[PDB]
Amino acid sequence: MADPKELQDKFWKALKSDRTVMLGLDGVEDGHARPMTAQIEGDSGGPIWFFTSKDNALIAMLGQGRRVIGAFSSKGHDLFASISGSLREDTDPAVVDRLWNPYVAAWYEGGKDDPKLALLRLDADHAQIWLNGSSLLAGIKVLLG
Amino acid sequence: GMADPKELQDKFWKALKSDRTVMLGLDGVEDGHARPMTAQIEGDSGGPIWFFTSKDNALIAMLGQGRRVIGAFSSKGHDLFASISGSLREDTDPAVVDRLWNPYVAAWYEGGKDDPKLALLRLDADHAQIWLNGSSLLAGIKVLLG
Amino acid sequence: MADPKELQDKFWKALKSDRTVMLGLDGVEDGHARPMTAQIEGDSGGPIWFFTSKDNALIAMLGQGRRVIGAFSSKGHDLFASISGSLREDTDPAVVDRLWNPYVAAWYEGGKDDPKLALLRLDADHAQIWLNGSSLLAGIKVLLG
Amino acid sequence: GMADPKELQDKFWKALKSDRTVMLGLDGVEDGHARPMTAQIEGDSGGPIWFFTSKDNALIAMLGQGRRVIGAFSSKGHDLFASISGSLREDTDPAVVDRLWNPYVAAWYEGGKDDPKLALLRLDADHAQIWLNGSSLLAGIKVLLG
Amino acid sequence: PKELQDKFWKALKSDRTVMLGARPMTAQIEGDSGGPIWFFTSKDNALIAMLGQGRRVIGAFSSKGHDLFASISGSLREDTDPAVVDRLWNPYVAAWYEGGKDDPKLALLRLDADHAQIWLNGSSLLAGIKVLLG
Amino acid sequence: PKELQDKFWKALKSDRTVMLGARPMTAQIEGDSGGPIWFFTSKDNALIAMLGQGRRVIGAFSSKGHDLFASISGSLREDTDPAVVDRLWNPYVAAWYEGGKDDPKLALLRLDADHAQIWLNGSSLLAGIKVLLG
Repeated sequence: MADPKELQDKFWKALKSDRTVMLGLDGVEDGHARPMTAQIEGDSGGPIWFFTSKDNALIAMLGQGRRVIGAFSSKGHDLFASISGSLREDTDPAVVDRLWNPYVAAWYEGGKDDPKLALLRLDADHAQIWLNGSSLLAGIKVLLG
Repeated sequence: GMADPKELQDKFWKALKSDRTVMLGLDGVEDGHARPMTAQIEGDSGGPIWFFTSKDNALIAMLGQGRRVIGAFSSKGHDLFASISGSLREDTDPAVVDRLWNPYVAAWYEGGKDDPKLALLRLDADHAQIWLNGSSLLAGIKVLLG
Repeated sequence: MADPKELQDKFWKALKSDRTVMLGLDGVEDGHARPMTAQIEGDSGGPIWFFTSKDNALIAMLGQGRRVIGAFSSKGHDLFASISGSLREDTDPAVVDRLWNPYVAAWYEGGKDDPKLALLRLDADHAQIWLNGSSLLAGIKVLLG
Repeated sequence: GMADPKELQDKFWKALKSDRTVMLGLDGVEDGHARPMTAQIEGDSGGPIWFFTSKDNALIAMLGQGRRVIGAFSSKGHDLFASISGSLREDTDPAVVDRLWNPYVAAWYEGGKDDPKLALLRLDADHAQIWLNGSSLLAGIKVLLG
Repeated sequence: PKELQDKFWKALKSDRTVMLGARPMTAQIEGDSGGPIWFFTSKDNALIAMLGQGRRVIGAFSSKGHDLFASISGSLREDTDPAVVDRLWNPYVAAWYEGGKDDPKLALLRLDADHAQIWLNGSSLLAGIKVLLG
Repeated sequence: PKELQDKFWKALKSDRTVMLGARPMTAQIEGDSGGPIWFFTSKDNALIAMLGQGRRVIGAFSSKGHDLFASISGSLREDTDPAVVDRLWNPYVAAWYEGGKDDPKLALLRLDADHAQIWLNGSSLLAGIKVLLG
């Protein structure tokens, strides 16, 4: 039997390189799935973190946690994933500190202590994963003019 | 220019037509039945957005006259992301089946167009939110070489 | 019925944009299929032309014509094609003149009148074409750690 | 550096493993039976290069102890082209079938590994000629703007 | 000639980054072809104090696929004209300024380019190297 | 700092084109990291007569995906040393010269770079725009 560790490994690798997850919240933003850049600590396992601003629309609507579905595809479209879990704000200075880098620093005027800095977390309990391979159709012979 | 609705709509339809995969979920529900499906359109722009599927797809029995859905789309290179809002229903119109028929779709059905286990869904698209993936130049770092 | 005009059109479009054909000659160069940049006049129909140098190894071996098989793929691998026909030299000044452009000019010191300039032609009678689409495997649900 | 055999061999195996499609033809013949097949290798480098196929593939009945073949390969982006010379034969070794088995291959066979219409070809690769697709800068053209 | 120049504007319009001198900046042009080339920046940028009336600049541009390289020569000056700022404004430009169009840290530079040298860069198959495979 | 500089050499080693000034040229470096940066050209190139002992040059480099931009400052001079030409030689370099290593129209320039400023360019999601679809 093929154990599911291999799929979960392909998913985490893909998420760490490609990053974008389209986050849809039921009853907020018309359910529109907005793309945000995921950051994870290490190579595998959540939580999935998203750097944002305090004036982001979702922040007022999350409360203690709002259930979400994340639409993920690898760049190149070899893997699609539906990620389910809960989204909430968790602007934890220690987490910010650990995830901080020059790319994240670009998005803030004041750096780590920028009052407009907010961090969202996705606690993903499960995901559905579809591999997308190529398939060659049958060869058709044609006279060339 | 690049941010106007006409250029964005044009890029969207161009990417959708060549890349096709839309992650479709039923709006306003517990289990959205989110899954990736292959978009097809007649022509180069404009809906409806059609999806070939099996009669036993979880979504089908929930649709009726049409249910509101969100379709999460990304181009293959990740240069464009689109969230598509619209109404989804089954419209297995033989004439539409004929026009949209191609060898790729042919491959999925052993029984062909007469396959009893065939369904064609139409997404009558209302609007889309479109996000282009741009770039951010970081602060320069002067370094010595050798 | 799907008429074969559509396939032949996809092939010619792909050949005109992507250009590279891997040309294998039986009994010459160990049968190695060498990539060369194809040029065609107009959007469709052969002959398929290849700019080269007079000191190219194949030139001495072609004679009046040597049968070839061209391996072609679109950039992105959505179409594969096996092209059969005959390859020969045909350094026709009038053809050179018609196919000439700044990209071809880059490859020659003396331009059109460079004595080292040679042109090969492939008279393709037929091709076998395989479309290569994507296929989504069945979704697998996984608990995320 | 980039033109040395080790770097070129490394790029080849990397491209072959991710892109897979090789156009295989029988060397020294009238009808080469050229067709695109999916290369698989165990590990990240080194042959044999394995190809899953149907027992009714035209090549199979011609192979015997092995026949010399040429495999025309290109990376997906067209940055590398490789012409692979080697010997091709059938080696439907159950143990190899097991190791190379994956859901993509699984998809092609309704009967699975026990499918009577299953064959596994091995290309024992001897050498390859590798052509990188570089670039040529044209002569500059000074122009007025406005 | 005209086809070549069009190729340059199309690339500049989609890829935008020009190395002006010495730093990369994001170009914007109104319409498909022709200048002036506009650069949104901040008042605290080094070049502003150095430009004055308008100084001579050299720009290094390449397309994203490296299929075109261009050397742009022109006159660079500040032209923070509210009229142009309104026309050029969009949600993307708006994202760089906390204070919108009236953000006191906003500045706009216009580059009036006179000449350019454009080197196209075609793909080219390199020499075939034979390698024993293991 | 060290990681950033390595990223620049890797990009330069794979993408090669540097806009030195004003024209694009193909860089070559021996090993993974560090200079000198070598440029194969011809004796009839304009810069050769202008370099003499070695002149100060500014180079504009960008990675092929535009994920890194670099401003390179250094000393450029001719150094057509047969010893280096032999080490740097390969079938690709050989393709530019009808006369091989002894081609009288061959020249080699070395750029001794002292400093560089490197701007990384990350991808960034732009503002979402709502559009009615037809």
